[PDB]
Amino acid sequence: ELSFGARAELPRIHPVASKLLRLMQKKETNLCLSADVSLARELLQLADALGPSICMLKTHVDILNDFTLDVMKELITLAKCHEFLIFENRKFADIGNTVKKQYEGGIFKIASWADLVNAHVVPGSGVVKGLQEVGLPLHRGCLLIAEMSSTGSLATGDYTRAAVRMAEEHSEFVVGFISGSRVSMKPEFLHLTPGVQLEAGGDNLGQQYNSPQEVIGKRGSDIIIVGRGIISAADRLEAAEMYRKAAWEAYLSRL
Amino acid sequence: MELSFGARAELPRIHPVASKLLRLMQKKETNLCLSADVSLARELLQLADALGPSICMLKTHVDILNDFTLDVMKELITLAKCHEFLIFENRKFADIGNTVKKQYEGGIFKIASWADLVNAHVVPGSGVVKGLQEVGLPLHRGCLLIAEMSSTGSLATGDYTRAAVRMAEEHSEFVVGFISGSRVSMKPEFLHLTPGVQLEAGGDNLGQQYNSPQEVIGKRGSDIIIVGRGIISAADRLEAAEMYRKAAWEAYLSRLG
Ligand SMILES: O=C(O)c1cc(=O)[nH]c(=O)n1[C@@H]1O[C@H](COP(=O)(O)O)[C@@H](O)[C@H]1O
Ligand SMILES: O=C(O)c1cc(=O)[nH]c(=O)n1[C@@H]1O[C@H](COP(=O)(O)O)[C@@H](O)[C@H]1O
Repeated sequence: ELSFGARAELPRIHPVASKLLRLMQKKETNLCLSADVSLARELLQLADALGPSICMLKTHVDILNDFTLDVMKELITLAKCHEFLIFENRKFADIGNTVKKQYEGGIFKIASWADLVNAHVVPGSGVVKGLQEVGLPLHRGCLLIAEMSSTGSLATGDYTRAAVRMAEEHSEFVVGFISGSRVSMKPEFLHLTPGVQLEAGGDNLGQQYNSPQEVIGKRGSDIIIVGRGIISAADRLEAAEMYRKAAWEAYLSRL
Repeated sequence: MELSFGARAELPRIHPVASKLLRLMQKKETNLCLSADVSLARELLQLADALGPSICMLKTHVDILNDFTLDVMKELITLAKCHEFLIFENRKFADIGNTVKKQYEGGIFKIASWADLVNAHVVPGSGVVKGLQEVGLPLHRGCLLIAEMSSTGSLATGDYTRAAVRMAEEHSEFVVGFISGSRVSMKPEFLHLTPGVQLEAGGDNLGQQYNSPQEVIGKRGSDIIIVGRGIISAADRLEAAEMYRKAAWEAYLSRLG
């Protein structure tokens, strides 16, 4: 088991992964905030106030009612100031020819501002080869969805193994996984885990929660992704700190 | 028994959106869905106007449309009503239920406001359908589940495809069919829509694989062909659409008997 700082220096490490691992060690946070808010002002307010506490901010551009590329310019400034990466939520999950345009184009131009994107592996490896065409020139990274947190997920067994092989064979662009646990034994890959709350439970639409201790400590993942656990709290600053402190200590303990 | 689209439109358990589709298919003799992955609204609208009479559906790619406004979608709706086709947005809904409802309803695009049909990947489990349904049900919208894919290395096989079929059958108030390479359900109320179709053999350099209208409709038992590059790359996109329409329509007539 290597520290985040050491992993950032691995020969085969991807630049985006290195930058992330560095800032994680520096700031003592392996917490990614999921900010699914409908107003640009809310997104920017949250990112400024919680920026110190997070390694990464998961955006949801598809639901921002007043998206503009200027908002993203401003977000990037915050990102650079507080030191966190930007991970857009959009689930790329089409054939390679189509995902390329989805990633680069349209009103959102996701590749022009997102350090990280995620893709589903269901279409086969063409999904990654397509993204890569746009992502590599722009010096970007990609996470593959190897497992999901929701009830009835089909991202199990051979599907998960297929995800891991895909990542390992496209390591110039793929830097990690969305998963519920460690799924790759190569320490160059990041594991990011959604479906995280301090308390037991779920939501009324299939979400299932596990704690930071369970996911980071017992299941060997690297980063927790938390949305409602923080956003719905009365004091969001305090919430983000509780989740950061939880995940960080689980990591240290594993070391 | 094989039934005509017109007959299927009258099936007891048929969804209103499926029935509207099936009836215009029969009336217009077309089971062709144009995939218009273009970056400009003028091209989209010009294609929708010129090919409108030849298609039963238009697959939009709003994420790629550089000059999207809701007013463009307003004009598309006009053309869809005039020429009689449904609007099917390509966006792959593939998140947990709570998240997909906002993606469908909201943001700048407000996809549920103008799309007759959406598609979802089934990998998140049935939550993905429940979330979409909370928005789309009152709007008489329908959902297609992605049961199989046309690309090399597709994981939508075996138990995965079966899970897709079961999910649709258990949510038939909202799920109206499949994206698939063949008939995957025996229930005639469900539509089968097949991408990866060109008149000529081949593929692309990023994993796409093609089969002909004759194969997919006639031998594999699908209902509708989805075609992008086969039409969009032609000099004459109207001529090309007519060729695909006649191919798919005759293939359907063949298995009808
Ligand atoms: O991409 C993800 O992180 C995602 C996949 C998954 O398997 N589970 C999952 O919860 N998500 C997303 O992670 C976030 C979890 O948010 P909360 O449940 O509010 O903490 C939401 O944006 C989900 O859409
Ligand atoms: O969502 C789809 O229809 C999709 C699934 C699939 O398995 N295969 C597939 O080709 N598609 C889409 O269908 C269209 C095919 O385009 P052409 O390959 O240009 O005919 C594109 O919009 C693809 O993204």
